[PDB]
Amino acid sequence: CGDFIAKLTNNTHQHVFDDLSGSVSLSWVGDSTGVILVLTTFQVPLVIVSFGQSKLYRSEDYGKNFKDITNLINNTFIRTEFGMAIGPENSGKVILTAEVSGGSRGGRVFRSSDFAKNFVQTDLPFHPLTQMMYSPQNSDYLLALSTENGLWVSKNFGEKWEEIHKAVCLAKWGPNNIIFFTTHVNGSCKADLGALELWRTSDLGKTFKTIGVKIYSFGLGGRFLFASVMADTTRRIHVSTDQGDTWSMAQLPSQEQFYSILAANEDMVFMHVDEPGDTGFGTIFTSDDRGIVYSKSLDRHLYTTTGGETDFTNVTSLRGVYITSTLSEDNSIQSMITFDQGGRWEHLRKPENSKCDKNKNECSLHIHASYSISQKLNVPMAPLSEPNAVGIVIAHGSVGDAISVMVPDVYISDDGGYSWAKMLEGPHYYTILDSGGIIVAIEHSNRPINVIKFSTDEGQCWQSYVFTQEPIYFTGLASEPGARSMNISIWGFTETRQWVSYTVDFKDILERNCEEDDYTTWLAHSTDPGDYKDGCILGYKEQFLRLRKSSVCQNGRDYVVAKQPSVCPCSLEDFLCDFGYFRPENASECVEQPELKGHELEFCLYGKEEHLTTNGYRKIPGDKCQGGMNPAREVKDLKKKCTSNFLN
Amino acid sequence: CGDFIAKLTNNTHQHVFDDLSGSVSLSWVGDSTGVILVLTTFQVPLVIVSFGQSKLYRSEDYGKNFKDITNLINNTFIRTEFGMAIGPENSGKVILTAEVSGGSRGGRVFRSSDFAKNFVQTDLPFHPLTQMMYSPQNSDYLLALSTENGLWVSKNFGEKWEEIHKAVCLAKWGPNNIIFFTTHVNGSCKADLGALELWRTSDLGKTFKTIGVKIYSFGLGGRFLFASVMADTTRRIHVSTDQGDTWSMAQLPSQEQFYSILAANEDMVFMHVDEPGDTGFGTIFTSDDRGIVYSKSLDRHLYTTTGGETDFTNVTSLRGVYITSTLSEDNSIQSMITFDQGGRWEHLRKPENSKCDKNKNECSLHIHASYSISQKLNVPMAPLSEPNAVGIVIAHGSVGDAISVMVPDVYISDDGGYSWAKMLEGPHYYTILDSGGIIVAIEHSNRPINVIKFSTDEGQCWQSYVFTQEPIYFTGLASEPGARSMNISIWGFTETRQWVSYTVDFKDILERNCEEDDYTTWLAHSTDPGDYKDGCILGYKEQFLRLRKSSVCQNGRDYVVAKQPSVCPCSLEDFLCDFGYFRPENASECVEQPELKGHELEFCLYGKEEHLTTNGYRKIPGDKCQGGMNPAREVKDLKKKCTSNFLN
Ligand SMILES: *[C@@H]1O[C@H](CO)[C@@H](O[C@@H]2O[C@H](CO)[C@@H](O[C@@H]3O[C@H](CO)[C@@H](O)[C@H](O)[C@@H]3O)[C@H](O)[C@H]2NC(C)=O)[C@H](O)[C@H]1NC(C)=O
Ligand SMILES: *[C@@H]1O[C@H](CO)[C@@H](O[C@@H]2O[C@H](CO)[C@@H](O[C@@H]3O[C@H](CO)[C@@H](O)[C@H](O)[C@@H]3O)[C@H](O)[C@H]2NC(C)=O)[C@H](O)[C@H]1NC(C)=O
Ligand SMILES: *[C@@H]1O[C@H](CO)[C@@H](O[C@@H]2O[C@H](CO)[C@@H](O[C@@H]3O[C@H](CO)[C@@H](O)[C@H](O)[C@@H]3O)[C@H](O)[C@H]2NC(C)=O)[C@H](O)[C@H]1NC(C)=O
Ligand SMILES: *[C@@H]1O[C@H](CO)[C@@H](O[C@@H]2O[C@H](CO)[C@@H](O[C@@H]3O[C@H](CO)[C@@H](O)[C@H](O)[C@@H]3O)[C@H](O)[C@H]2NC(C)=O)[C@H](O)[C@H]1NC(C)=O
Ligand SMILES: *[C@@H]1O[C@H](CO)[C@@H](O)[C@H](O)[C@H]1NC(C)=O
Ligand SMILES: *[C@@H]1O[C@H](CO)[C@@H](O)[C@H](O)[C@H]1NC(C)=O
Repeated sequence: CGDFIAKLTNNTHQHVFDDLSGSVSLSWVGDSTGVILVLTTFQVPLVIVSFGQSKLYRSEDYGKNFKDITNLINNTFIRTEFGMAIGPENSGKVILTAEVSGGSRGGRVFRSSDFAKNFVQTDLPFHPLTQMMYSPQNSDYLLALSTENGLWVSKNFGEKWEEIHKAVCLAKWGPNNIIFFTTHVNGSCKADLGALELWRTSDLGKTFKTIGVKIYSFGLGGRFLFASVMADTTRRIHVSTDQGDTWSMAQLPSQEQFYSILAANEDMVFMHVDEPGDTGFGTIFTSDDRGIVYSKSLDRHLYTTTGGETDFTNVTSLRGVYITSTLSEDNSIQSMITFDQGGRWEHLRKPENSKCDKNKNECSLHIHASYSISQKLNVPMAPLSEPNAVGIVIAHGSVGDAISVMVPDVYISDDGGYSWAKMLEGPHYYTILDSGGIIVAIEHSNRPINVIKFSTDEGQCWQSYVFTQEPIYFTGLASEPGARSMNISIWGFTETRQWVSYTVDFKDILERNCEEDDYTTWLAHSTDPGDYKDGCILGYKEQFLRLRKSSVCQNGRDYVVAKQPSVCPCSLEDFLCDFGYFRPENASECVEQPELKGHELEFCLYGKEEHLTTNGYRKIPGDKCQGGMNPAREVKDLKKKCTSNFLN
Repeated sequence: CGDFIAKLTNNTHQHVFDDLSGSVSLSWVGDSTGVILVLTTFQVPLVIVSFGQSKLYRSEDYGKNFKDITNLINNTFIRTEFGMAIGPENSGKVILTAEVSGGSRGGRVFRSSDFAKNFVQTDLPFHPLTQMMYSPQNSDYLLALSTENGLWVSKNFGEKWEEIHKAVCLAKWGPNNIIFFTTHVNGSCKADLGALELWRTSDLGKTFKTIGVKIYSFGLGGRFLFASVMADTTRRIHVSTDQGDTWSMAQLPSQEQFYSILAANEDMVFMHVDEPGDTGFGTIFTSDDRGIVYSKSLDRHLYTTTGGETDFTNVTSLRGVYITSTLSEDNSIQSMITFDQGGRWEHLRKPENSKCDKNKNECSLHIHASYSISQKLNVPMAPLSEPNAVGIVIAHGSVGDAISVMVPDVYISDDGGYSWAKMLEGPHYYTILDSGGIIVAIEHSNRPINVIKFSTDEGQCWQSYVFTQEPIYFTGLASEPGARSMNISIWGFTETRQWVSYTVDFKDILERNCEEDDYTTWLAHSTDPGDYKDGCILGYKEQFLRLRKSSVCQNGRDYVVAKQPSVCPCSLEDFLCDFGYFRPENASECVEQPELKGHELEFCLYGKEEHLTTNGYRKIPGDKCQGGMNPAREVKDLKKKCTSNFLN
């Protein structure tokens, strides 16, 4: 790689908080408002009334000075489990949900509509079981669940509440202020698992519509509405794209299996299926634009026995990139990555400049996510990435040795995960701001720390800055919202403990705007060899930018050239495997599954028996390729009517 | 209350361990053998083959010096989940279960029959899924479950392994070397919940017997065998006292409720039943000497929604004493204690000399146990008691303030939980040795520590001793086994971390034997007023001893006078409430349940319809009172045969 102190010392702002008990929370509120709220919270069970008092501080000068405003919430306290209830980014809505320290017949909330500058008190006609839920369509609409399983809505932002149903088990918002929720009759929700009923409301609670029966669970994802249904006993999954008017059971090749949705968009659906026997690993399947017909996409996917957590991450810094973790035939764990939205996975390339090279399964990079947390491994954070920071991925990774599993390191990718480099030794808390101009990490240890590690050139070069002469036990790291933000907030405590917050500003470090000479063009990776598809991602070609090495300048432009997307010709990577086909390890072409050979491929689609005839290729939902490779397929109707639905 | 340093500094033995990875475990092996093992373990998923090496140190001088014996276990490693497998106290058996560092087709064990002084290496014909399991009747027999759900046994202390059944979900030893397990057929055990089968072997695996069908789960306790059965769907609990030859369904007063067993011994059985509605509280029922006929004992019993953990605790330091935590009418958590084996519960007396006196529910002592851990409160250890140390109880407690909940304190009872006293500020790890003569505790914090707190007068006076000028981060505290043990072991590390263990010996502190002038007589508490039953516990009267205040002497005698138990006359406290009756709050007499008044009390006992007629009193199983109060009851047979069994 290859003065910076005075730039940060003049912009390091400290503030000490005295006599704080319990857990300490800190949240910037909105973009470029200077509002930071610090909140004391306490771990108290939900059905218990306890005596306690939450301290509440508000800054309006970007972490310089804080004003105690606890008088606003006198005689109340905030559960850690709840915390704050911030709304959308530019909505200025902030709710604080609390309980009356003496106890009351109802909860008490503090609603702000001006980025926490002025609050009004409103007492609740119930005890809230779960936090407030904003409608994504309308910040003024709110709902939450009572401790008596009652569903409460407000049309005027928590001022006037109305109870709309009394037997509710779960409730989640939908598009256009539609609310879905399960209900029952006999006893408890835990008792009537498999006999619930799924309802829908288009009128905030005026009218209802029962969309389903014999329900075990439900959930949302992208343009899909999911519901697990029990026929008696066995359990099967159904999907609807029309907010529950019409359903169809999901169709898989190859009983008594357990299902799990991994993600979903406006395009497709990732579903994981445990291998019979509950062996510890399963199979991922991918759906079409309707989310009905599923095909094998990745074998031997690890999941935690208790919980089902998986290393599956949606890499936000590159479209159509997902990384997960799988079990090799030698029973060594491997990180897999797809660049074509689950069309074809590839082993994660070992990191350059780290020649481990003994055993072959050894020295492979494993990236740590939700499975690795679940196995109680020393991983402070999941893989982090921001949409604005194209190509930048930061995560925790390990070599094939049990010593490196106990002490993971921080790796950085600049190309959506194609190439990796160990950048920090040992675990760290990281965050991304400035649209990727600034990368800040902070060591995670049992000893007090006082070292900020940051990076201005997309993680390629790092530098350390001691922000205080008094090391503090680390507690939290918050970044200011905004694409061009340069303000962070670190808080912790000393040793009766004394909390303290430092607001560091990178204004004087990044004062010069970057010119075109500080950027360097680079294309995304394409699994298909040759230049003819170099940079093609689901049929679109886009050129990218990147900060040079040791670049210390403020970016004002987006990393996409925004010239024009040129359409690429269709190739293998632009197609998923069809129903009954899969791609074997390291392989590029799809082949029929062994157990289905010589048998007629049949499935059931919206109460119809359908016969499939393919070359084994299905266009990727969302792929925009044209011309080139064009594998055919046909879906003809049959005679039988079949039964593809277990609800009405 | 009202020199001690030289007595401990000369007896503090430090040993430094260099270059250790992973978790560190430390254990004494046997009574007065001076064998201490130290083991390195690693957090690796069970299904993964990883490369690793577990370090292993033996001391045979009670902690003074340790010999690295890792070469005994070269090229293997031990999982943290497995740790050691120590047999019975005086058996001398030690197993070390490990996996081959490269991966293998079996595990590999290291067996020792001589208090860990010599080990033999044996390879397993299977990957162990669960740790080894000794038979309580014969320490030579072991058994274990393989990763392929294979049940394996050994009649010759893990030397020769034999697979006796291949579809085993769970298996558990029994009296006289009998083995219980569950089997299935279709798919996984997770898929055959409610369709399992319960089997039994008296011949270590030669002969089998299917004792129950349609099984959900099962367990052992005291002289009872339990088994949750599914009817279709609904779930009911069955009990058998004859190792599974004849069963009966449990009989409760007052559908689709969730059952749980709390404890059970050679006399009676404690059951918890979630209130319909999964409201976060339930109701405790006790049985008779046959484990069938249940009767309300404590209402509004708190349980954790996810997992069902409760605060129930068996004060093994006093016969007939148990403590748990209930939800008052004021939604405040309260500790409730019984001194008559669940016959009549009483609020836990607030501590003296701590005149908190604001609110009535406030200043109530809440004792933290399993429910409080489930709720993730800052509680390092549960209540601790030793049957050798009569009356001694130590645990973690709180006032009704949310601040005090966050930082619990440690309280002490010398009278079996009748009276309590705040003795230490803040959470601590604590432990008991010398049969109550020495009580040691260690601060629980983020900062490294170097201070031991100990007490030589059964918790009444305390004293600190700084055992090292090099503070260390705390990890573990172990005592030497024995009735008169005086050696402890403290281990932790500095900051690449460096582990270190200190063996402190209280020989020079307790050199003078206690005479009779150092003891003071005291009787146990009896709920019934008056002296005529003062000291009566389930019909037996026994006088107790106690060390005076500020007593620093070595006890050589047991705290029970062992004169002779005099039988007490029967009173209320010596009777449980009958079927359909209960004792209300603060109340002494049993009354019929409201919903059963005017209705004929009927239940079903071993396929018989039985009609009950009582005054509402049932002799306590194990109560030895004679004469005095004698409430009658009658159980007459009827005409109907009824159906009290779902397993054939
Ligand atoms: C990131 O941090 C910088 C601080 O280095 C923030 O800049 C601060 O912006 C406020 C806006 O209120 C400045 O206060 C005043 O704004 C009024 C607007 O009428 C203006 O007339 C005054 O002259 C003054 O600028 C504040 O001075 C400025 N900070 C410093 C240290 O000067 C910035 O807003 C933060 N967040 C981002 C970039 O979103
Ligand atoms: C998986 O991650 C990718 C990026 O990692 C996510 O892709 C992003 O999806 C969102 C919503 O589909 C897109 O937002 C867009 O907002 C504009 C605002 O005007 C709107 O007009 C568009 O209709 C769309 O909603 C976003 O552009 C897109 N990212 C990129 C790079 O294009 C994806 O949603 C994540 N989850 C999946 C695939 O389920
Ligand atoms: C832990 O406590 C024990 C007592 O509970 C201390 O006892 C030590 O025991 C050993 C024997 O294992 C004594 O050594 C000798 O035993 C032989 C017989 O084999 C005998 O002929 C000798 O006369 C002698 O007794 C040793 O003396 C004894 N230690 C002391 C200080 O007397 C043990 O020392 C305690 N742990 C620590 C770390 O001090
Ligand atoms: C609460 O703790 C007490 C501690 O005593 C539990 O144990 C019961 O204790 C007595 C005395 O130790 C046991 O005596 C038995 O002695 C015979 C021979 O004299 C022996 O064969 C037995 O194996 C046993 O040691 C009694 O059986 C024991 N209960 C059990 C589980 O065996 C009491 O069980 C605990 N609370 C409950 C109600 O579970
Ligand atoms: C696939 O390629 C990887 C290296 O990229 C190699 O370790 C593995 O053995 C190959 N597997 C097969 C089945 O070809
Ligand atoms: C029971 O006694 C406790 C104090 O031991 C008291 O606080 C409570 O109000 C009493 N309740 C009833 C119903 O008598």
